[PDB]
Amino acid sequence: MLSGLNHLTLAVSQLAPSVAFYQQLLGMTLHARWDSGAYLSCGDLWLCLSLDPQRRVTPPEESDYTHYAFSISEADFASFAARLEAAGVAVWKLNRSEGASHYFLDPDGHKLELHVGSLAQRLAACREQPYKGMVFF
Amino acid sequence: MLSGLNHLTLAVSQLAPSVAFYQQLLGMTLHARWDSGAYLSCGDLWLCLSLDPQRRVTPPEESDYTHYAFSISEADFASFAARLEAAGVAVWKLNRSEGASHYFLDPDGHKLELHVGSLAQRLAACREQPYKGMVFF
Ligand SMILES: *Sc1ncccc1C(=N)N
Ligand SMILES: [Mn+2]
Ligand SMILES: [Mn+2]
Repeated sequence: MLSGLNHLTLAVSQLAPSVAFYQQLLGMTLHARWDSGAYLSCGDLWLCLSLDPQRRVTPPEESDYTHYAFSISEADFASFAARLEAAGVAVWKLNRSEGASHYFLDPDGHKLELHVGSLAQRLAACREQPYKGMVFF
Repeated sequence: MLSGLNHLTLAVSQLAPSVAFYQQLLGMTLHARWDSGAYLSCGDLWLCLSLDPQRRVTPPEESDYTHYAFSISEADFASFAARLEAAGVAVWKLNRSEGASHYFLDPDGHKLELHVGSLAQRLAACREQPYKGMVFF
């Protein structure tokens, strides 16, 4: 029986700028770094950065919608999004925001998101404004 | 401040086989589906499948090391891996690292993993035999 996410591993092209991004800019906790990777945490999330020469810096128009969203509180959302824009972080665009969300890219073009709200909250909101063809179980 | 992972979204090329894989084969809970996506949960993981015409069915040799690991207990690991092998799920790597891991592909070539063990367990193993260049914080 699967019980949740154990870890998320991102391939990165250059280790030092990626550690800097996740630790200095996003505030994650750095536990360990070595010649080919790093271990960070963000609450319960175990994040591994893995140096991979096969990682390409990929423009958002030519990668698919696979993305990783991090939780932030309603009180902190706007000020955190503002700090990312002030730091020059690149954005990516989608037809429609998933509620209160900010979409941004990491140095290698991984698609990230800040989002306020849980699954239960999204289900309740979607009952009032459903996607086309939506069915609830 | 970020508090954890909010959700993981995977781009899929065909919704029905992806729902069958995550719900029926992997045992995740299906909460809602619509014409272009689905919401599932796996413990405290919120997984979104999003139908994306940009998604290519990608061979493992053509994608990088980015991958997503799910938690499972040691007691359940072998029988779960046997289930995947009976269903014909492809393996993209052999484990050679701390602890039990099984590395398998989704129908679109997303790289998945079953892993037993926590970050703390990994850090303790690394303190005993640190990787090349390893520094702890
Ligand atoms: S599912 C949903 N919930 C709340 C607001 C908008 C939407 C939507 N895009 N249908
Ligand atoms: Mn999202
Ligand atoms: Mn892994």
